[PDB]
Amino acid sequence: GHMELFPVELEKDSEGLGISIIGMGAGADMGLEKLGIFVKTVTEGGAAHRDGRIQVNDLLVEVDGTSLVGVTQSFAASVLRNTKGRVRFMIGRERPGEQSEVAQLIQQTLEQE
Repeated sequence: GHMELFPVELEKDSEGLGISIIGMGAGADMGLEKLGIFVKTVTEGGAAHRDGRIQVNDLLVEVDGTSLVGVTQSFAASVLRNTKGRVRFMIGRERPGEQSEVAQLIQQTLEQE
C-alpha cells in the first residue's frame, strides 16, 4: 500500500477556498510528528467542491513550497494564507487498504500442524 502523493491545484474564487481542515492523527513525536491535517469538509459554495480537487478525504502533505508532514491545524490554515492564489499541493491520501485481509483477515487457522 502507499499514500498517493498526487498534485492538487486549485483555483480559488474571489471568495477564496471552500474547504476546511481538521487536526487528526496521533504521535506528536517532537520532530517528526505523525499528524494529519486532513480536509474536514469541502463546502459547495467554494471552488474546491465544484472543481473536485481538494476532496474531504484528502490530506495536505505539502503545499507548493512548504512541507506539512504533520503540523498543527492552525499551521495548515496559515500556510494556505502565506501562499499565493494558485499553488499546487501534494495531497497524500491513503486510498488503498480495504483491498484484502479485511474483517476475516488472512488468519492461517486451517494450518495448526
